[PDB]
Amino acid sequence: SGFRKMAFPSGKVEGCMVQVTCGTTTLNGLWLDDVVYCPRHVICTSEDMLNPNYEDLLIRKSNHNFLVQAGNVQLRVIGHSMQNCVLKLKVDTANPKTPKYKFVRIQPGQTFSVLACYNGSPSGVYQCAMRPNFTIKGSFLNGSCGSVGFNIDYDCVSFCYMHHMELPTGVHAGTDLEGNFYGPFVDRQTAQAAGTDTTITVNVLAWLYAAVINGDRWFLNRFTTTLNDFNLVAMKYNYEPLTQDHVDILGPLSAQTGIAVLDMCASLKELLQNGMNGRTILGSALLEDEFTPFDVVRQCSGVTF
Amino acid sequence: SGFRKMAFPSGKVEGCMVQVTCGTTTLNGLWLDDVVYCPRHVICTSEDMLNPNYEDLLIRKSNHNFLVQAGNVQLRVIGHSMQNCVLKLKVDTANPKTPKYKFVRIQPGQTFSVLACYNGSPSGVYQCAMRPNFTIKGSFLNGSCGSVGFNIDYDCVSFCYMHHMELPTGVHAGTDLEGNFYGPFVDRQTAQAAGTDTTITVNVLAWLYAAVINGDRWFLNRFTTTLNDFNLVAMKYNYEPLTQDHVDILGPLSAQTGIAVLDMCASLKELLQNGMNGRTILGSALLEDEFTPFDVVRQCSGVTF
Ligand SMILES: *[C@@H](CC(=O)OCC)[C@H](C[C@@H]1CCNC1=O)NC(=O)[C@@H](CC(=O)[C@@H](NC(=O)c1cc(C)on1)C(C)C)Cc1ccc(F)cc1
Ligand SMILES: *[C@@H](CC(=O)OCC)[C@H](C[C@@H]1CCNC1=O)NC(=O)[C@@H](CC(=O)[C@@H](NC(=O)c1cc(C)on1)C(C)C)Cc1ccc(F)cc1
Repeated sequence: SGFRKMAFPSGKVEGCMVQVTCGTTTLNGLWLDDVVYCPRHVICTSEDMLNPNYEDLLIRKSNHNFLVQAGNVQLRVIGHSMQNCVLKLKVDTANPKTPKYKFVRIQPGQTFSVLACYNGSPSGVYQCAMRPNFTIKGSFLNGSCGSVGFNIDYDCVSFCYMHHMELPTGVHAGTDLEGNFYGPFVDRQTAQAAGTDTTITVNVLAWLYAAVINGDRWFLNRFTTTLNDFNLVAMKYNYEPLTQDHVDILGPLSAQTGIAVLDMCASLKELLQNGMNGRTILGSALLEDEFTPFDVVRQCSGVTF
Repeated sequence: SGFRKMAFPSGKVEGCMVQVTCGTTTLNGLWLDDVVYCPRHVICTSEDMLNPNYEDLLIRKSNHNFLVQAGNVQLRVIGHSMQNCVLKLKVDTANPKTPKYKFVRIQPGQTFSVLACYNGSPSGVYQCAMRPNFTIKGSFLNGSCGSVGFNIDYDCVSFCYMHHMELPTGVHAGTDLEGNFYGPFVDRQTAQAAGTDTTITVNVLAWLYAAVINGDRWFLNRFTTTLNDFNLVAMKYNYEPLTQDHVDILGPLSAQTGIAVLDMCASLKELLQNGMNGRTILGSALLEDEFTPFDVVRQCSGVTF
């Protein structure tokens, strides 16, 4: 029993992290087969942060202007292309540690693991969720760009995030591995507003099911409610609306417990309206929303990789 | 910016995880060089399970009764012995992925990363604290025994925990890698009482300092107090006493923020007396106590390994 914010094993991704340096700019890169992926910002010459001419700057920089270091092994760059906001460096050696991988674009509410890296070396791993406003609440410092986020689908490392920027609110923004930002952000020091953050309702319910599986049922009542009666309440507290698609995704946890989705919504409606009575749920005094229904099932089953 | 429950990179440990099988009983082992370490209770049956004479059970076992498998290759046990609650199986093959390692016994309040495994394969990684009552609040299912906990101290994987049992409260107990349990627990199904748990005061203060480093200052007050006055309040709220050694340990965070330790103690004193005002600190509505001062500096300064 027990339920923790659990990250994926980071070994497979650790073997892909390298240090990319261009001029004075140094950051992290992802080395898969003979291609190294990093944020294109590495070629900016400081002044370019505002209005970078990436077209003239890629033309400007030679292959020799890029240093790639896999630990203490220098990788020879033989090509440099740009895909949206990601710079792609072709190197003369294929990474033997390359795992079975895919590039995936995740949706808001889905979780992933982040391997925070600096100078091509790992510092730690933690779980994140793509917020409804396409930011992430991570832990990134200067030098952290190029760090990636990922899931492990069975035996395939699904890369879904590369880190680029930090907003003034202390949250973070980045791209998929094709260079396309999540949300309406651009890798430049310009004006950019993140929408209102909302609570990921489908995830809160999954977490309440996890609580029930692990023997926390004090929030359970005998009431029930309709899908639209619950959303009337949720929308007032910046909770994203619940749909039948979310109810279906919760079926597996509904089954394991015998508690219908709409009976748990009624219990959640109560917690949304009148707080938590100074009690806790799986060690928290707030409604946790960064656990997907899948995360709960795999945690309460022991799914290995 | 940002502060997350951050685990160490698990790569070095993933490469040491193997599957140990004695009869029908299968669990996880740690393969360092030419020896596999695992819980001795793999030799038991459920008949012996109760108050087993382990010395009599090992005697009855041979090397051939132990099947060890690293991924898809099988290792040959060429010797078996027992040190406290840990079973050492000398194997004919030495692990090439063995990191520079050390077996360490951690103090209460210290943290470590847990690599939850099943059938010799990792499932996830998360942070744990050795509670003052020598339990840990983990996430473990059947077949998780043998999973280990660790810190990375610069260039050395310091193994500090091997998982054994779940108590009726939902908490967990285990040993160091020398086979010696943390706390008064035994690897048997016999009466075992965990003491009344307490909050790790020094860690709460470190987490409040992390909040200040990350901009959350709403809880700071202009007051300071004595170490006895603070401890008078603390004892009432089930907080372990604060010692001068903990004050010194917090020096670097006080030194970095400009807030004296006893100044922060008065801020915590008022949070305990009057509550958190329905607010959150670093995304929690509770006072978090599973971040050591080092953990705070680790994540706030970008340590790598
Ligand atoms: C990553 C930069 C890096 O690793 O390169 C080292 C040479 C860095 C991440 C942030 C640093 C502080 N905490 C972070 O998460 N990104 C940057 O430095 C970019 C600039 C910023 O992100 C600033 N924030 C904004 O510009 C901003 C403002 C708004 C409204 O939205 N975004 C932070 C410094 C505060 C520039 C950069 C440099 C190199 C890259 F590879 C990508 C992006
Ligand atoms: C691990 C056993 C395993 O890996 O499978 C081998 C076939 C398992 C993990 C615990 C159960 C689930 N969560 C856990 O942490 N441990 C056990 O099965 C041990 C039995 C128990 O822990 C029981 N609890 C007690 O006996 C107990 C009683 C008191 C007063 O305090 N604790 C729970 C299952 C109810 C037995 C075991 C088996 C094999 C080992 F290598 C070590 C320990």
